[PDB]
Amino acid sequence: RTPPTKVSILDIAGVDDTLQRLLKEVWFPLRGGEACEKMGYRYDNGVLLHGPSGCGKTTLAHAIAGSIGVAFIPVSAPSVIGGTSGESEKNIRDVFDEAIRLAPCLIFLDEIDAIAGRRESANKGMESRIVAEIMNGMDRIRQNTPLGKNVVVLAATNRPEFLDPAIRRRFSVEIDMGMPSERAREQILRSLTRDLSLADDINFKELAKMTPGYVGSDLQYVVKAAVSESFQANIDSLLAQARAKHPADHLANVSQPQRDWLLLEAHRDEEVSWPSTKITMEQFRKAVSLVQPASKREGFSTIPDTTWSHVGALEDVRKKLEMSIIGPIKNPELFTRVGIKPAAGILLWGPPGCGKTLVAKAVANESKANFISIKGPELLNKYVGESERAVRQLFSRAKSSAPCILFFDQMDALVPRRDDSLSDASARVVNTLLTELDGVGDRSGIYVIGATNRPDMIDEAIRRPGRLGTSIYVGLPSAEDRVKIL
Amino acid sequence: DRTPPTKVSILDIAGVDDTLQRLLKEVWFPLRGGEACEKMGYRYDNGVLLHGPSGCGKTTLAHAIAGSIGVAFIPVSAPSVIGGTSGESEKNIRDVFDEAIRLAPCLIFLDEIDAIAGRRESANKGMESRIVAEIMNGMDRIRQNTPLGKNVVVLAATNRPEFLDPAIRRRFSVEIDMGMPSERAREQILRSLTRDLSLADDINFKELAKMTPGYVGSDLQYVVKAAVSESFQANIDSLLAQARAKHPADHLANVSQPQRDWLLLEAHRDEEVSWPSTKITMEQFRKAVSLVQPASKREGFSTIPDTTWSHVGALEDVRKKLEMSIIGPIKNPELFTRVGIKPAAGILLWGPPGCGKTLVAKAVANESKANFISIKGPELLNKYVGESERAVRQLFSRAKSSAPCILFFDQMDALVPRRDDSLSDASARVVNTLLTELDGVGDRSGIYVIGATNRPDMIDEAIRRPGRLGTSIYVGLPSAEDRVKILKTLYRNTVQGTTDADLEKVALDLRCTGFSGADLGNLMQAAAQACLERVYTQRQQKRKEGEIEPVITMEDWEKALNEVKPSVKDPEKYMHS
Amino acid sequence: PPGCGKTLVAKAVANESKANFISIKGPELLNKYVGESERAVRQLFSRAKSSAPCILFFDQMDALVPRRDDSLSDASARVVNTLLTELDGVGDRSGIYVIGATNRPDMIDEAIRRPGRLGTSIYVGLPSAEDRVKIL
Amino acid sequence: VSGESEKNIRDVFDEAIRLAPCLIFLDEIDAIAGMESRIVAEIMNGMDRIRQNTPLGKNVVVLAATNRPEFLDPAIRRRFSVEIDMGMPSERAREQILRSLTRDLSLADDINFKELAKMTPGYV
Ligand SMILES: Nc1ncnc2c1ncn2[C@@H]1O[C@H](COP(=O)(O)OP(=O)(O)OP(=O)(O)O)[C@@H](O)[C@H]1O
Ligand SMILES: Nc1ncnc2c1ncn2[C@@H]1O[C@H](COP(=O)(O)OP(=O)(O)OP(=O)(O)O)[C@@H](O)[C@H]1O
Ligand SMILES: Nc1ncnc2c1ncn2[C@@H]1O[C@H](COP(=O)(O)OP(=O)(O)OP(=O)(O)O)[C@@H](O)[C@H]1O
Ligand SMILES: Nc1ncnc2c1ncn2[C@@H]1O[C@H](COP(=O)(O)OP(=O)(O)OP(=O)(O)O)[C@@H](O)[C@H]1O
Repeated sequence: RTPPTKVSILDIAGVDDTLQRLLKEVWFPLRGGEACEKMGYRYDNGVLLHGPSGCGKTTLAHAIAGSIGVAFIPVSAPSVIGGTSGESEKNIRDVFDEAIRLAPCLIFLDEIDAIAGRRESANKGMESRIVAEIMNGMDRIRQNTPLGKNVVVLAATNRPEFLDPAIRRRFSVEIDMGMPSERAREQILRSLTRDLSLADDINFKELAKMTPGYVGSDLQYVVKAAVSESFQANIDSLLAQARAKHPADHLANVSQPQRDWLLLEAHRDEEVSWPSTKITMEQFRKAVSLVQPASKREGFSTIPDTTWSHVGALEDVRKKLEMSIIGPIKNPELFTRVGIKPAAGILLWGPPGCGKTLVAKAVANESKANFISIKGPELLNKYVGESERAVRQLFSRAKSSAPCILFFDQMDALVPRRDDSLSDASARVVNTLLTELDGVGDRSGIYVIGATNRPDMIDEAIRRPGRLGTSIYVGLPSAEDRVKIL
Repeated sequence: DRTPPTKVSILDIAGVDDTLQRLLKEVWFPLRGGEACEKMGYRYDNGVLLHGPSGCGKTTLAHAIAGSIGVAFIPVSAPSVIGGTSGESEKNIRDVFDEAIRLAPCLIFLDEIDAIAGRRESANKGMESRIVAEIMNGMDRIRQNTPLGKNVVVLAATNRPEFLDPAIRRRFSVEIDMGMPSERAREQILRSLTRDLSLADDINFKELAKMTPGYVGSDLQYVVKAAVSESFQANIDSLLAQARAKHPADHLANVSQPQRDWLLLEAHRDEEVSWPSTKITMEQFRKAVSLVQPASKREGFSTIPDTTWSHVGALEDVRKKLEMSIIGPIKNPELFTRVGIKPAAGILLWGPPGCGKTLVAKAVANESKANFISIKGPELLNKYVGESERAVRQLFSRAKSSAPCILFFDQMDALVPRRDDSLSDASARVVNTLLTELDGVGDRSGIYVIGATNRPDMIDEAIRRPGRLGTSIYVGLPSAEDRVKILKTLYRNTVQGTTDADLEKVALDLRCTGFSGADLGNLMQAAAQACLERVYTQRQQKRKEGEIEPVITMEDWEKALNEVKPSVKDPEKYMHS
Repeated sequence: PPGCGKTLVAKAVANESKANFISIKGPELLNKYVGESERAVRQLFSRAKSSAPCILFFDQMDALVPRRDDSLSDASARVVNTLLTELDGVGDRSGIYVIGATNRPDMIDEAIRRPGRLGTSIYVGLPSAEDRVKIL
Repeated sequence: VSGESEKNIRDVFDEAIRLAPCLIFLDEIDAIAGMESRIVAEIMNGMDRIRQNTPLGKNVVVLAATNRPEFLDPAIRRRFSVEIDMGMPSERAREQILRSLTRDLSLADDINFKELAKMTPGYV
């Protein structure tokens, strides 16, 4: 038997355009059987969902299957591989025959990337005949369906690149469930905290405005952390009661948290009830800080703990940076209304010891946004392939976790002047950096801050506006500025 | 077994007129002219090989041909014969071949023959080799066991002829390439697909053919499926409205609109209603065409920039050249071909930074309304030795397939370095491959290459030789009067004292001599920043020490002009040598 | 001047000699293979010797042997030495003669220009007005 | 011809040297000299045994033909130092091989194979 699930649409939100298009594309073939029979047209389709991991594809498919209510066959990627050389080939055929026989139905091929990888990149025979068997059978439903009861093939992957373009041509309606936006994130938060005793003073808009780039799973983890924060007080009460019942002066002298664990063993079977309470907004503010976003791919250095109180004098540069980066980052609406794009950034220059690095670190700390630091020319790699892919991947993360502040320290070595043919590895990283800074492809939300001591060694194609071109002199403080800085 | 069914007819397939005509003298004749060969006394031991883009109808073509001919046929698929127990695969192959010989004459179709007859070197199993040799030996058994009156031809189809073992590929003497359908072929296949559909007479199939350059048969099948879905979308709305009105309380779920509609759909489920057989309008086809774009969605084409000519000021000469060289021929090829301007290989922009070569290229890509590919610097180089040039070859194959297309080699300095010195050696195989592939794309092919750079001295001088990108269009610093138009356009792209009569005064100031387009943009941004700074003073004095006004004042431009300097210093270094 | 009518000049000599005419389109023989890069050169001369008499055309001569002021690229050295050996082996009586074509004499390997090997440098002129009429 | 074909080649070679003089030819030797490595080892041992076991007055020559010299084993390449160049086929050769293609073909009397070869310079 292949019954539906119980994950009804109320658990999915923020994908209204995707949800409506999938409605128009999938609901009709599974409910227009009368319409198709009247038209006499063999209507079946293959819909494939691709995008960032955790956007909800595996749950969107389950919700759709539950809503439709027709027979639905969960078919995971590795549950189809058998022992003997040919058992899996017959297993795929059996799956498709079970689908076609019990029509109409919905087929979900979860993680199709693993079993339907590119044949040229996987020349071992077994997965080759697996891909060939899927290719052969997928047209069997198109040819041999009894008209009135068709079948739709649905699949979800976190990566479509390794998918065979041959099998990709079969799947017509490709839907890109991208990373949710602010309005989408607020709706997702509401949908997740639909059935929680949440406090009446909650502001979902305040949450959404401070969620730069989280994903549905990230918001799920936010809710989960908030739940535990709400019960921390009751855990403390239980700990106090356990301490009180068995004082023995002190059960241990090793430490307090370890003594807590040792005490919690002393009861185990002693069941206790946990009363609940409304989850406070401050608890949500704490939980979002405790949980780490999906952008934790070791590419965002910890924010420096240097506020403006750590820098003295430098009023002009501080005001200019407040106007240029701190301004738009804190009140984007005001700057957008005037018509100012996300600033390309600032290229600091001056003699060493003037504190430009400290000013940049202070700006990064004040922004209260995701920050990326690059310790000089660490991007360059021995292999030719990675030397540019590192920069492109860095900018991909920066765009995906917008807004973000980029701090390329010591432009001098990372991007030397390419006017004359000096070297080859650097001559390509400079070109890819120029292409990424203002070439084709939007980068709203990226601010590039560079510091160097040799302004006349960077390619003049970079000091141009649209890239970090607004250079700011930072030099020796005057006689009176020394009093303030000291 | 026995004979194929008539589930698919010749009418069901179209757009293969040349292929079908060539195949007529290759499969039909040595199945009905068996008496002709018997009197001729000539054995026909050859294999017809079908190859082309995926979904060109090879699987349907084989079934249609088999049904039309009517001779006994056994469908043989690559996974359909592989067995678990050892020797069962040879048993299957030999028994199928013996049945074919016994029931002569017959046709044999081997779908996805590449999936079996691949490469024996890449896999070490001793089970694929027995089959790759059994194909050969059974083929020879047909070569021997024929009475010269009942000859058997084997048909093989695949989407990757290269992946086949060349030893097997040698004896498939005739390889038939069902290439990408042309303009008339797409119109014919569209008619064949919409043979059984109710269509209003206002539909112009010429427009539909003209709007689908890079499409395959399966592509148009998906397009017509989308058209049918759009046709029934109206009844979908009617049913949704009726169901929503049926339910009480007006509003039931305040979660979201589409989710509420989904819930209401399951709320009744069995309340089916008659589905009107509405006619498909041409507007529905136009809508459906813009959605479904497969066979070219494999990350090969970037999103089209949303920059029209309204986003660029001045630059009338380069715009005229681009319109008359690239934009024009795509829109109306016949007029240009009559005057002797074939689809060019492309052009090569070059100039100091800040002029807007990238902006011009993006605008041309947007106005062309064709498939666009952007190569962001050296995205082709790979750590593996055999991938760096394979990327270039695959890119040009994709560009050739989806004609017309625009290839944008931004910052070619990283792709075609001046190799007068020993700057690089492992990238020589890249520039050589790029030159070979550029020479492989000829006139009337439909591929245009647009490249830009900041240093004309870094690009290899072999590029500028004709045939390759030899049409160099220079873009320099805009003149004093051009800055007026540039400022007007940029301010029109911002959103009140606009006061366009003072834009010339601002631009023509002696402090604004050597700025470029990006430099005027920076000056405008600085003026807006000065205005916003004044906003803080006004808000913190009139209100805090006693409103909101984003209107830019004239004095702000003068204030910002002092603190802004030209970006490029010596363009003479950039333009000559 | 660039490669406007060098193929015409080579083909006229081939036609008057009434021998075989084999041409290589510059940067085509050099592909991702390095072992077979010299093998292709060897095979071309082998077939030319088999089909003697023959004339061999190398347009865009820069694509094979630029100036080796810096003999760093090992594959380039492997190609140039093998090509020099094969062309030097058969230049007197075998009936095979190789034609070198390029745009500038000064971007070719120096070890070729000296006598014995391809040392005969000939300047091809631009078409005249009467030629220009036919070209139009 | 994985051990049984090697025994068959031993059967051929031992009788060839035993029944001397004799002519031995192995057609498409490349396709079985890439099991095949065992075939190459058998060929090496056989050529050595012909070198050492010949009566010195009645020997046998291992003759072979390959569609591509590069496919053969480099050791076989050095051992097979005797080469004969079958270059561009002659006009008479092309005409006669055309007639050797058309034995059982039902052809009219108008065929003149002489001119076809004369206008077939670049074919094999
Ligand atoms: N857009 C979303 N709206 C609501 N919940 C979401 C969303 N995306 C993810 N979730 C939550 O994430 C959990 C399941 O996510 P799941 O792993 O299925 O996502 P996915 O995008 O399909 O992942 P993958 O592509 O890696 O399979 C559930 O708790 C679900 O509520
Ligand atoms: N204006 C300033 N305010 C506060 N501290 C300062 C200032 N200028 C310098 N310092 C102090 O001196 C040091 C400056 O180090 P920093 O990394 O900022 O140098 P830099 O001039 O940017 O040079 P480098 O290019 O080597 O990074 C720090 O210890 C910092 O505390
Ligand atoms: N010329 C054509 N006439 C009619 N239908 C066509 C044509 N070309 C493609 N189609 C349609 O597109 C699909 C082609 O599927 P099919 O399996 O036959 O393709 P293929 O070229 O054999 O591909 P593959 O090599 O992946 O098997 C079918 O739905 C068929 O109706
Ligand atoms: N003539 C112009 N008209 C309008 N906007 C312009 C003009 N010139 C520059 N700009 C603006 O400044 C930006 C300059 O970036 P762009 O990449 O187009 O410059 P470029 O001079 O072609 O140099 P490069 O491509 O080498 O970076 C443009 O994207 C656009 O926003």
